[PDB]
Formats: sequence, C-alpha cells, structure tokens
Amino acid sequence: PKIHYRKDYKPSGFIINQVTLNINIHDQETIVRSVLDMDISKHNVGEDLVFDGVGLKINEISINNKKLVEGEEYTYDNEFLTIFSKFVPKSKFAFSSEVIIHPETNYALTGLYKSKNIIVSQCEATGFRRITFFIDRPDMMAKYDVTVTADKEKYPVLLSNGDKVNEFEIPGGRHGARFNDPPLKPCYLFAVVAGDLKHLSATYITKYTKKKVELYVFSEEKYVSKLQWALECLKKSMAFDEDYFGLEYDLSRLNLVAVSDFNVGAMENKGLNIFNANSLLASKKNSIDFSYARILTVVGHEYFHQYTGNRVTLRDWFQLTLKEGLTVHRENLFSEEMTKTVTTRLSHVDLLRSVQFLEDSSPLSHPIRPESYVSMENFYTTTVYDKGSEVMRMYLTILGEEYYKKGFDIYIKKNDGNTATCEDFNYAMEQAYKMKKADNSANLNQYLLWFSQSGTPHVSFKYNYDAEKKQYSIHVNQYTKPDENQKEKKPLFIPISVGLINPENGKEMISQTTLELTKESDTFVFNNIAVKPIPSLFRGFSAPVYIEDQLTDEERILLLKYDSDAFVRYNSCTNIYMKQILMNYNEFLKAKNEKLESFQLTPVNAQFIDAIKYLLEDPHADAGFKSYIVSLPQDRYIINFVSNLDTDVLADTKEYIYKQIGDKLNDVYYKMFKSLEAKADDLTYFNDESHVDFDQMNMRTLRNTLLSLLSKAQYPNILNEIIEHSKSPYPSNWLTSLSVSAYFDKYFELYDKTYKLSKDDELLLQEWLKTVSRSDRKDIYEILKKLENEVLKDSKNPNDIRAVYLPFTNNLRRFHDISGKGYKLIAEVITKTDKFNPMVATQLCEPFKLWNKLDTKRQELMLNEMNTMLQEPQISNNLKEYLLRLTNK
Ligand SMILES: [Mg+2]
Ligand SMILES: [Mg+2]
Ligand SMILES: [Zn+2]
Repeated sequence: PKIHYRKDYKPSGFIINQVTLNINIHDQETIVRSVLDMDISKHNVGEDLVFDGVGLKINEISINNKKLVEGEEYTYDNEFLTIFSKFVPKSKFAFSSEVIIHPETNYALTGLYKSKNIIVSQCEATGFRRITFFIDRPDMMAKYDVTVTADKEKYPVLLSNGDKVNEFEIPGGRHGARFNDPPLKPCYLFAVVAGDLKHLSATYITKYTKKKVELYVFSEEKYVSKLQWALECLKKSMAFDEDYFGLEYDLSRLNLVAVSDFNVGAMENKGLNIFNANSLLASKKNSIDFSYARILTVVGHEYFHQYTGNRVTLRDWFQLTLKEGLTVHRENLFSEEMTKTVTTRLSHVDLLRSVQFLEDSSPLSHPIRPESYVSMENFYTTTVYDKGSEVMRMYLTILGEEYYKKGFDIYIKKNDGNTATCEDFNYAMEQAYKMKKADNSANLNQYLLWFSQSGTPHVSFKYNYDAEKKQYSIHVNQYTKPDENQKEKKPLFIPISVGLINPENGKEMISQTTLELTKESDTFVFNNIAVKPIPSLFRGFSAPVYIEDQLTDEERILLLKYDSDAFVRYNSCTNIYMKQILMNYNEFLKAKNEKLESFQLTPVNAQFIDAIKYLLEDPHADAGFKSYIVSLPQDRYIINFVSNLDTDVLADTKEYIYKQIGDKLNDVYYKMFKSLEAKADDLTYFNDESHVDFDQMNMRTLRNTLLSLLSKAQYPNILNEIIEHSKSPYPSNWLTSLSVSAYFDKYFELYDKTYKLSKDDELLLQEWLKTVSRSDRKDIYEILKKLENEVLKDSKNPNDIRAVYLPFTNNLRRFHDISGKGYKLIAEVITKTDKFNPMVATQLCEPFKLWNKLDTKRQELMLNEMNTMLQEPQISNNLKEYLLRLTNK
C-alpha cells in the first residue's frame, strides 16, 4: 500500500482548466463522457500523464479527438490510467473519455450511487475518480459544465453545481439538464443528484448586498413534511455568518438534499449540500429531541464550509483540519448562540474528553495535521475535527472577540481564491496577535506545535497564599507523554482562563484573566487578594488538556455551588466523581484479587450529595446542567485514568456510587420528575414546525435522566410512571419508557408498543433500534439476534447497521462479557460490512480503540478478534490499515 507523506507535497505537472461532463443514467448502467481541457504546468518534467480512475470500465479514451490504443499508448489497472509521455502534448490539449459505472450496485456509498430511488454522488475525499478519470487532488482547480440525462418519470429532478442553463426532452421518455459552474473548484466539491424529489423553499435576502437567495430543501415525497426545521436552520446559519463574521452567501441558490444511505452526516458540495436523512429531517411526532440540535449543527456546519472549505480551499489533504477544525469551531459558536444553553458547550467538551482523549492515548494517536496516510477515509477523525476545533477556538480565547474577527477577516481576504495551509491561518492570527500586543516582535511560532504534536497535555497546579501579603500564587506545570509520533514533546502555548472565587461569599475576586502558559512551568502571582481564594481554572475549558486541579473535594463542592463558569462547575463535579470512582474501583479490585470474604467501601462524600440536592432544588438553575451533575463521567473518559481496566470492576464501582447517591436523593429525584412534567412536556407548540425550545428539551432530558435513575433503583411503584410515560406524544419520552422498562416484566410489552409506533418512519425505526440495542437487558444477546432476524436482515443501510450494533457496545457489563462473545459478534459484523462498505466497517471498529487499556484477559480477547479480522483474505485497504495501526503492527 502506498504511504503518502506530508513533506512530499509537490504541485502537479499538469493543469485541468475545464471539465465538461455528460452523465447519462440508464436502468442497468451509467455512461460518463468527460472532456478535460488541459495544459502542461511549469513544474512538468516530461512525466507520463497519470489519472486516478477507480473501477471505471473504459469504452474509449482520446487526446485531441484521436482515439488512444490500449497497451501501446496507455495502460489501465483499475486504479490509475497511465498515458505514456511521448503521447502527451506539450501545450494546451483536450483529454476525453467515456466510461461505464454502475450506481445501482455501488454499496460503498462513494462516487456515484443509488440510495433507495435517488442517484447521488459523494466525492470527498477521493470519490470523483470513481465517476471519471481525473487528477483527483484538491489543488487541481477547474471550471465545470455538467449535463445529466435520465428517465423523466423515475428522475424528474436533476441537480448539479452552478446555474441550470438548459433543460431538454430526449426521445424514449428521457430528459436532460445542463449546469454551468464558472467559478473554479476542487473535484471533491462536484455533486450530482437525480430523483423524484419534493421540496420546501424560501427566499433569503442578504444583509449588505441585499442579493436574493433561493433556498431549496429536498427529500423523497414520503418525508417532505420533515424538512421545515432544516429550512429554519439554514436561514439561521446565513444570518449568523453575516452577524458574527460579516460574511454573505455569494450564489443565487442553495440546495439541501436528504438521502437515506450516507456514510457520515452530510457534505458541503458548492450550492448542493447532501445530507444523511438523520441530519436533515425531523418532526415533533416522529423524531427524538436530539434530532433538533443535530440538524441545526449539521446544516450550520455545511453552510459554514461555503467560506471555510469552499471559497478558501485546501492545498492537500494533510490540511484537512484547516477546513474541518475551523468549521466545527464556527458551527459550535453558532450552536451556542442559537441554543442559548450552557449544555451546548458542555456537550462538546464531553465529546472531546471521552472520545478524542481516548483516541489521543491509543495506538491511533495522531496530530491534528498528520505526517502521513494510507487511506484518506481513515483521516476524518475526532482528533482532526474536535481537537482541531479546540485549537481553532484557542485563537479566539487568546485574541478576544475583536482581534479574532480581525485575524479571521485577514485570513478570508488574503486567501479567498485559493488554496491554503495551516500556516496561512496561523500567519493571519499572528497579525492580529501583533496588533493586540501592540508590537510587531510578537509571534505565534510556538502555537504551530498544536498542529504537529500528538497527545493530550497534562496541566497541573500548586498554590500559595500569603495572608499578611494578600498575595496569591498559582504554579502551573505542563507535560505531554511521549508517544510513537514524538520522542521529545515540547511545551505548548496554553491559554488558561481563570477566576478567583472568594469562598466566604462566592464572589469574583479578579477581572477576567487568561494566563498565557508558554513554558514547561510558570508561576503566576496576584497581589491585593484579600482572602485565600478558590481558583476557577480553565473557564469554558480554555485548552484541550487533562486538568489536574489539586483541589480538595470541599473546594470543588464550593466551585460546584458558587462559581460563575458552567464548565468549571461541571468539571469540579466530574473531578469529585473521578476521585470516588478511582477509590471504589481499587477497593473492589483488591477484594476481587485477594478473594476477600468481607471488605469495606468508602462512601460517597456526604457534602457532595448535599451539593447535588441544593442544585437540583434551585429553580433558577439550568435543567440540562442538572442532568450532567446526576450522571457519572463517561466510561471512555474514566478509562484514561485507570491501567488494565477491569470492566466488571468498573461496572460494580458505578453501580455502588449511583446507589449511594440514590439512597439519599431518590425522593428528590421523584419529586422533580413529577414537578417538571408540565413544562417539560408542554404541548402548546407541538404542531408548530418551526418552534424549537432547547430549554424545554433539556427539561425532558432531565426528566428522562431521573426516570432512568429511579427505574434502576426500583423506586416504589415507578412502573406506573414508566407506563404513563410510554403514552407521551414525544419520542424522547416513549423511547425512554422502553429502555427504563428493561428492569421490569413489562419490557417486551413496551418493545412491541414502541415498535408499532416507530415502524412506518425510517428514521424513527432507527431510533427504536438504538434504544433496544442500548437496553440494559440480561437477554440482550438474544434480543440482538431477534433484531437481526426480524428487523435488520441483510440491510446495507449504514444507519440501520450502526443503530443495531454501536449502542450495545456501550453496555459495560455485557459487550465486555469475559467469554469474548461481544467482541466476536462485532468483529463478524465488521467483516461482513467490509465486503460492501469499508468506511462503515472501519466506523464499526470504534469499540476496539481502547483494547490495550483493558485487563490482560480482555486485551487478549480483543486482540484475537482484530488479528482474525486482519487474516480475512478479502479485507479492504481501509480496514487493513486501521487495524494494523490499532494493533501496533
Ligand atoms: Mg465498475
Ligand atoms: Mg464533512
Ligand atoms: Zn466539514
């Protein structure tokens, strides 16, 4: 397998100026005719002309209308088309080809494929080469003129990039549409859609130029009514980019299209955004609450790419984080502003610290700009996206809003063209940094280490207070563990947003302060500090790091109750939980190892439990925040802090801790569950498709969290509440009723009831599948077999496969069953899936990412399954590369 190296970037010896496509869709095949108007670039050294072209069936190829002969003038090996240099012209020339492809049986969902009754493309990163021959790399900028023809009755709606400039009838019940898109673009932003699509539409009038923009949202006829929220989110997204960034949409039309079969959430093709239906379609009746934030987020994200990805392009794929980290950051800013809840930021931090931290301490650890790849598809990671976004967000923390907006505008103005690298963004931000610091000797050269250095920094603290001097010191240390990417780790530029809380009255003692840690260690001193403060460290989670606060649980409880910053409160709670988890874990483990007949456990801190009760009973406190405080930290967060983690021992630890807190607070939980009902479940706006209330949805989250806690505890008569909850109009409620009934003899009754409720909506059935999959059932293996035989079957829909299998892998007790049956089951699914969809097969490997962090026996069981998967004769390049890196081979 070819390994591509970052330091090897060289511009192409060729230029593609113009692409002219004719895509002719027929019943059994699609015919693709392409004329490339080409040139020789200044970097040309007389090399062969090599095009990317994967799985293409050649009918003919030509240079300047002269047919080329196979073997003599060219070879094709189903991956590269090589035209020998002596046959390549020395000035401007036309390359043309006609190939046959088969979207009907393209189950990998890359290139041109059929999703149900829709023909659709997916070209990022390297899928255009699956449609026709090309120098398939993002620095090859070209103009596109695309004609699509198809059966009119089957495919009445035809879409590509640019303006529809002609529509025509074709004999035999066919029709065509031509689309010209004069602005230059990379081929991964080419898109085509053909289907019987229904739409909603609106007009948006831009803020400054007052250009009218046509907004169209598309789906199959059955689900067209589920498009309204997406339309509202698009409007919101356009307004936000205008209001915050001063950026207007430049085209006269934007199309959003939902498809049922999609590898990821969506795709930002210019003017023609294509979406996983689960990230575009929603209704109050047929969607869970989560669909609303998911649509807002994904619609926002793809919209924001129009500048950060599309108008400013990548030079090469190693720069992925420059578009992805920057757009996730813009997306997160958008969502925070639209939702107006502190839980939006908390949820992003919750994702990074569980999922991405796991990745960064695993054998798959890479920097946000990697030095190499084999498979581009394996490159779209939580590190590149979510740590990338935290790195992009630190610019704004360091600069503040005014100067960040200056450096951003500098970046857009200097690179609106035009390809760019991560250094181009850093340069732009550095100019703002020079302006902010008021000296042109200031630089951000050390900041670049955030792009190149893998691993999570550990930031630890020590404190000194001198009562007579009124002088407070914070001593800070940073440390990143060596890994396979760097022997030596260097100190990073770490911004630490801090407050100092007066423990006597809970007040702020100092103004907003961001400590700039640029060394391995530093001491920050504060004068005129009247009383010994409690430090509020890394406000808003100001750097993507392990925080070691070295605070007592009493100090943490006081931050939890009194601090102004949502993250530090949440983190203080998290830290209290972690200390307890680690203590009880070691006590259980010692008992297990020593085969003790009797032993002790350290109870949960009583004042902590008292602080939880205080916050839950505070009517002015946020319901979403409340649901975090009653929940223990994620398993994938916990595992970063324990060597050779025994999953049964951890399951016993969590169980003990939840019972300790429930024994004190269950009456409080029950009272709140009941008192929240009216507002949480309010039906006033149920039939208003555009009325979305994130606070109310957080109240439902809280109620559903509490119901779960009460059902686990077998709170007296709680089954009555569960049964009533199943009668709710909200899917979040009635699907919660299913999962919490797991502990009761009424489970299969609610199984059948909720199935009947879900079965006639494709997306809702997938949510039902997730709920069953995640159900805390002792017969969960028999249940999964039932799902396979009765619901899933041989579906190749990634949403169906992911819904059945992934949530079950979060079942700590059962997925990690000591026989290895859970590991075996997932491995069988990966191998089966890899035959038709390597990308999704790789996604299904996520459970194994923590393999080497578990107890010796479980390490061995997982490793065996991965080596077995590796031994499969037909294994894809994508899966093979991933497992080889994961198993350190
Ligand atoms: Mg083929
Ligand atoms: Mg994407
Ligand atoms: Zn993106």
